[PDB]
Amino acid sequence: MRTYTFDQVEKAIEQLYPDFTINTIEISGEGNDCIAYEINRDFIFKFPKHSRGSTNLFNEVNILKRIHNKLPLPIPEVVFTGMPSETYQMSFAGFTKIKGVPLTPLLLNNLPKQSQNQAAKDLARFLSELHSINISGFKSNLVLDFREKINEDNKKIKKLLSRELKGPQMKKVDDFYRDILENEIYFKYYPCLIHNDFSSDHILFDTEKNTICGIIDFGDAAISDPDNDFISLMEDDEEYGMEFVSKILNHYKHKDIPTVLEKYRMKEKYWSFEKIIYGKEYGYMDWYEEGLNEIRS
Ligand SMILES: OCc1c[nH]c2ncccc12
Repeated sequence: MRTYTFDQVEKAIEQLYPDFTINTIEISGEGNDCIAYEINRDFIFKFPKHSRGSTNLFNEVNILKRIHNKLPLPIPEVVFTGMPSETYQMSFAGFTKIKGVPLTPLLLNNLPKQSQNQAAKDLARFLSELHSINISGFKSNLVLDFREKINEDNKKIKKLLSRELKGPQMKKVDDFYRDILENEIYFKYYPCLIHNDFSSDHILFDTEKNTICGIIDFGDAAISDPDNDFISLMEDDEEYGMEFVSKILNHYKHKDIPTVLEKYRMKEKYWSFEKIIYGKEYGYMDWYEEGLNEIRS
């Protein structure tokens, strides 16, 4: 992990933008890839914390320019970009701030029932449109192969868990990667452009109008299975949960909800392995062990 001071952020922007003057800056938020800074109250700059984040910033920037003005909800416009530096593909990026507040589960369920059905229509229409974006022009770079991803993870996990479990416990992991690979329900879909982190914190809301007013955070945007954008909403408590997602699925006119449920089920179990992989990637030894712990069951 790398760090920035406010002055490092200022002078990093002024190098590439010698006329742009910063009057106010504060930290808007921080996630696993970038720290967000709010500058002159109308712009959000992400600065990457590591080479992986930088590449997700590169891809976000690429995807937003490319889908500019084609979706039925507002999204960030890229107004500033940095450049490669050492082991970062994109040193930073600055987007217009979309106004509003996260559409939390609490905020959503505190809403009159008609505003809830509204919001669920606005989400299906957004996804209906995001998922019918023609992808012929995207580099195959950006097309997530789920087969390869699984085999990539499997080898990393085989390497990692050889130091952490014996024969019997390891068989359970062996069995789980074999079952997934040999079930075509995970690989036989119609790829499209997906947001790929579509959850309550990236759905902005306007309490004065009481309607969704923005989608943010496309850093994970890629070509892939569109069901992923429903699965990321379904977790109860942490997310909207089944009933609300089901309304979205029906405004979208999904013809196979049971298969959405079956990919949520698989993605729920799989989460243990991501925590192990990313836990030992960054240095997050509190999730390496929480991943490790669930797996011994
Ligand atoms: O993901 C960064 C970002 C770009 N535009 C935004 N608008 C509001 C809140 C966050 C953002």
